[PDB]
Amino acid sequence: MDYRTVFRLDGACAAVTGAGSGIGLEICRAFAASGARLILIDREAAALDRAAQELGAAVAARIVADVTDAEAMTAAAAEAEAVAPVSILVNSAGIARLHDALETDDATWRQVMAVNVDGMFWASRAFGRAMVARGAGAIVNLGSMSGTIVNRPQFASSYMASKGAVHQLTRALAAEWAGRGVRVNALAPGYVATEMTLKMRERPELFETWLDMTPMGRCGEPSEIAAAALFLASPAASYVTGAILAVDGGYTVW
Amino acid sequence: MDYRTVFRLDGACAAVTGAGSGIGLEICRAFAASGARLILIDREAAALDRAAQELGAAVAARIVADVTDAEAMTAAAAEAEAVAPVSILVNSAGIARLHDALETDDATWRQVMAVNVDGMFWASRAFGRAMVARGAGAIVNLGSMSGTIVNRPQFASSYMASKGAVHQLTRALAAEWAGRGVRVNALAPGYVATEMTLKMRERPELFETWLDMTPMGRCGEPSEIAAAALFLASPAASYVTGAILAVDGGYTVW
Amino acid sequence: MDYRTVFRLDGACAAVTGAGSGIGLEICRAFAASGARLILIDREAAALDRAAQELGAAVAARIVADVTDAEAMTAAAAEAEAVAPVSILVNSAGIARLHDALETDDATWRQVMAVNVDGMFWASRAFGRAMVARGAGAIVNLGSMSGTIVNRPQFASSYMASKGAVHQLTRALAAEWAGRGVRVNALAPGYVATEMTLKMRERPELFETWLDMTPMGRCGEPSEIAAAALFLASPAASYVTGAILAVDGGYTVW
Amino acid sequence: MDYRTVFRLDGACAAVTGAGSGIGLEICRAFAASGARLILIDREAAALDRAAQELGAAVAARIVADVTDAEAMTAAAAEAEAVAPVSILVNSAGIARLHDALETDDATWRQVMAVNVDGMFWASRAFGRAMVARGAGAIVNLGSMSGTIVNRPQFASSYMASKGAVHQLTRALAAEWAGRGVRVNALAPGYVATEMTLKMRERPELFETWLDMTPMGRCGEPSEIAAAALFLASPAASYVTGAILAVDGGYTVW
Ligand SMILES: NC(=O)c1ccc[n+]([C@@H]2O[C@H](COP(=O)([O-])OP(=O)(O)OC[C@H]3O[C@@H](n4cnc5c(N)ncnc54)[C@H](O)[C@@H]3O)[C@@H](O)[C@H]2O)c1
Ligand SMILES: NC(=O)c1ccc[n+]([C@@H]2O[C@H](COP(=O)([O-])OP(=O)(O)OC[C@H]3O[C@@H](n4cnc5c(N)ncnc54)[C@H](O)[C@@H]3O)[C@@H](O)[C@H]2O)c1
Ligand SMILES: NC(=O)c1ccc[n+]([C@@H]2O[C@H](COP(=O)([O-])OP(=O)(O)OC[C@H]3O[C@@H](n4cnc5c(N)ncnc54)[C@H](O)[C@@H]3O)[C@@H](O)[C@H]2O)c1
Ligand SMILES: NC(=O)c1ccc[n+]([C@@H]2O[C@H](COP(=O)([O-])OP(=O)(O)OC[C@H]3O[C@@H](n4cnc5c(N)ncnc54)[C@H](O)[C@@H]3O)[C@@H](O)[C@H]2O)c1
Ligand SMILES: OC[C@@H](O)[C@@H](O)CO
Ligand SMILES: OC[C@@H](O)[C@@H](O)CO
Ligand SMILES: OC[C@@H](O)[C@@H](O)CO
Ligand SMILES: OC[C@@H](O)[C@@H](O)CO
Ligand SMILES: [Mg+2]
Ligand SMILES: [Mg+2]
Repeated sequence: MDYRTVFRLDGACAAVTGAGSGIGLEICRAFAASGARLILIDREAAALDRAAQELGAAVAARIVADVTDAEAMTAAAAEAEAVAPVSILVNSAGIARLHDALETDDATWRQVMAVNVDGMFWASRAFGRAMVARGAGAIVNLGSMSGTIVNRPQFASSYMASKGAVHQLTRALAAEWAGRGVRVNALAPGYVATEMTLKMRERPELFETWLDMTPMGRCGEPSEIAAAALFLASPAASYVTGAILAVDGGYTVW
Repeated sequence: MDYRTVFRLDGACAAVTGAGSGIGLEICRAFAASGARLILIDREAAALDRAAQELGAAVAARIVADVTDAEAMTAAAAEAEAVAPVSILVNSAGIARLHDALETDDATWRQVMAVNVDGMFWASRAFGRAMVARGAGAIVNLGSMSGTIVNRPQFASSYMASKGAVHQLTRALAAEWAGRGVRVNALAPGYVATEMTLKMRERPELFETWLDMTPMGRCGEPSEIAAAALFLASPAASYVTGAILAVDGGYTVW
Repeated sequence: MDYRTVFRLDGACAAVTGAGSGIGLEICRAFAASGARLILIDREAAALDRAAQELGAAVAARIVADVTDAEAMTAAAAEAEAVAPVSILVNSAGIARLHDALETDDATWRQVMAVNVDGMFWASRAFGRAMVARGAGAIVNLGSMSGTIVNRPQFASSYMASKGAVHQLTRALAAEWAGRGVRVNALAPGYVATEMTLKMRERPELFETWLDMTPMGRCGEPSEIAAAALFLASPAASYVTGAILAVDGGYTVW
Repeated sequence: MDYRTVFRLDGACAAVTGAGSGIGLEICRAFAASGARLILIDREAAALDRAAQELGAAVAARIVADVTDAEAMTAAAAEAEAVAPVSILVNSAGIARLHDALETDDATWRQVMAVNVDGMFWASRAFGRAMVARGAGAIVNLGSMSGTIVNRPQFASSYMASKGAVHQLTRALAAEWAGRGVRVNALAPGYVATEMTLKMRERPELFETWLDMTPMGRCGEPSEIAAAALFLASPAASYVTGAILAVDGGYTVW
């Protein structure tokens, strides 16, 4: 057993949705640094531009696709497989919409569920197919502490519901594919200091409550989430499947 | 503090989705026996008529409606409020479809999610509005042990994902409405001797595994799930909100 | 089943540890009101007398005993059995001590673990023996939200660990005795307005925080814990075993 | 970050209980291969001699002590602190005794709780002191799937209870010390192929059930547990605290 290289992804090809920004991009950084080749997937093709510049030779392909389009995910997987066997998938496309339950537009509910759950299933089915055939693979899904507990003070019931679905989808596929050598796990991050949540701080009433409810008294940095994703994606996690790993500064402890 | 009557529902009106069959119908029987009036909601006209026939005077209204139709849920709640103030909602409309993940029809995924999760939200938003305005109500959602664990050996990853979402939806609404006096809780049943279920033996490996995986070594009876729903619906559960109550013969203990 | 009577305990005899005060005594009131005879167990002779006086004819026996004295629990079960078959046990004896981890004296940690865990086992083994012989019984343990999450701002790591043990002990005995018809479940109450929490409730630095962390914005009343205990002990809960039921005004939801 | 070294422990000194065999020893190998120096802690050498002949220059001190003796732990930290500041603690001492609940002798119960829970608290209190004073530390507790579910078919209620306590202790200390820069996490391993558990092969009425209940269909190798401990001990887990990480081949998913 070589512990010096057990966390590496040498020789792996990893597809990452949401690759162009935030957590997906930092996960790409981690994976690249660890020897993986990348299939970058995003709907914002210029956020892809940014990523490919940074990741250089580690990029095997850049694919523009909406995860909510099942046909487009099946196509992305066929295109990726033609470049190299995809042995890792990271589902890091996810959105959040603030809404009071009683005032929720039907479209808001459907949009969040479609991206966060359905899109995860479309990508997992598409990319998982060849992993299952090969009897080898690792899937890391971006769940949330929102799949375990309910945020405060803001309301976003569709987010909570979608992340509950993400955690059970993770486990469902872990169970179904364990016998065929594909591991499936989720991260459950707390608040993460992405450009996007850091602006969500023009609102001290929200932000101060978030910090006060986190034992570490801070948001997680994107790299702290990526380092956990790297662990779950690597052979270090060879006996880890169907796990929901909290990376939340202690948020779910209280 | 009259413990002899604290589980009763005299003077309350309960709306029940999926009232026509299985667990929803047994819940109706339990609630009627406990003094409640009933708004029966189901997509099947013939089933509703049978249900109404047996339930007699306890029925305040019967509404043929599809829980996946948001507009129909909103109209059902307006109709019900005209006929009786609804202070209890039971979301027992659910479906289950067997599918191997890699062989899943997109429509199968969508329909399971639509009924199990979106429908529960549409009904909860619709009927919950007036509860929240009055500052009083109780909602009981039919979750599942499938919201907590993954069944074996059969595969139904949409069911698992939908039930993860149901458990978190329950909790999100619990948190949002707690200050306005509306409690929202879920049952997580094990295997229950219903149609949904007894039609699966019908693959003879299934039942023997199920029972071997259940400490009590038997399926639950619908009446056993209904008695638990009655607890959560009643004033006995006045300090219970956002709870997921396992009623599974110990299945999730092992 | 007959729902009008499914929550009743007529014909039953329940042993309750911690019967002299608080939740235990309220559970005794609830069980007596529901038709049960009672075995009162408490280390405080004077408190037990007051309880016995109040509870009247419902009291079959009163046993002055320390749950940490395993030999006394053994004799107490033999004494009770000579008087009536005990078919229900409630383990409500329990203590909380505030201590900072680094400034913890060995004896504080020992005593909390001894009363809360060891004593629950001594009493369960003792009273459980004849239930298992008979093929029928129901046990209800007082766990806590502190078996799931960690209280704030006060520290009491021994209490947290003890309640983590209570929850697993509950489930362990549920699994082991399921085949012999003995259900074993736990309640996980949030803050409750008792003697246990009386002083702390005077300190606003603690109490404001407790209320702000509780979605219902109040402690539960003893009767609201007792009503849930009654449910678990009754035939209504006949398919519930190994469950941990949160009765915490939504505390563990956030 | 950088990701090439984020999993390393160069310049750290780690104290490991149960270091002479099984998981504790494999963790020592993992930590040594990652640049750590080691305080080896176990009850009799060798044990520790053969561990030192193996681990070479990595060993800073070898301390013989009983984790159940609160004074031996306090002393042990003091001795270790004289050789090197200890920035990492791994509580890998643990025992399991088979016993049916109704055939349980008091000393069996007390001993399992004393090694698994009390011993963990004494070690954490003792080694935690200097960490909290230095505002930096990481503690990895060996929990178990047995702290989440109940094993089958064998009975060992003290092991389950003790492991529930380990999970909650881990969390309590995470909450208490979050503000003082000490992270505290637990692993929850499934069955691990230590020499001890490999002897069960051997008893196929046990072993074959164990494998049938594990989605991966095999026990984990000690290195698979150690790689996960290394993750939690390392800067890669800097936003992970109060987490229970399942490493169980999916055991707790079903
Ligand atoms: N506080 C937090 O940031 C937080 C908390 C809990 C969970 N998460 C989860 O972590 C993951 C990463 O989020 P982030 O913070 O990096 O986001 P971000 O705001 O930094 O960027 C969002 C990215 O998702 C992409 N995207 C959105 N919809 C898409 C679609 N349909 N198809 C393809 N790409 C799409 C966008 O183009 C963009 O690049 C998400 O799954 C999120 O749900 C985040
Ligand atoms: N083993 C089990 O049967 C089991 C276990 C755990 C949880 N549950 C859940 O409990 C609930 C009750 O189901 P059941 O077990 O009685 O199954 P069942 O087949 O006996 O009854 C299903 C009922 O839901 C109704 N329904 C379906 N779609 C509807 C729609 N769109 N609008 C209105 N009504 C609709 C059907 O008409 C029928 O009356 C479901 O939510 C189910 O997911 C069932
Ligand atoms: N905030 C709360 O009140 C709260 C919340 C969650 C869980 N709980 C748990 O509920 C249970 C009951 O608490 P309560 O509110 O009634 O507390 P209380 O202090 O009001 O009553 C506790 C009773 O237990 C008895 N007792 C203590 N040690 C004993 C021993 N060694 N042997 C026999 N009897 C003993 C005491 O004499 C007293 O009569 C306990 O297990 C407690 O941990 C309490
Ligand atoms: N199947 C498994 O191996 C399994 C499953 C779940 C959890 N765990 C947990 O993993 C951890 C390590 O297990 P393992 O497989 O290495 O066990 P092991 O028996 O192989 O080694 C355990 C070590 O603990 C030491 N120890 C025992 N009592 C001690 C005491 N009183 N003082 C000091 N040292 C003592 C022993 O000397 C031994 O070296 C334990 O905490 C165990 O509870 C193991
Ligand atoms: O949108 C704020 C909250 O609901 C989470 O999605 C954290 O981003
Ligand atoms: O797919 C699991 C199924 O058997 C149950 O949900 C219905 O009984
Ligand atoms: O610290 C948790 C415990 O003391 C509570 O029951 C409050 O009294
Ligand atoms: O440490 C041994 C552990 O695997 C026990 O659960 C065996 O019963
Ligand atoms: Mg919380
Ligand atoms: Mg299980």
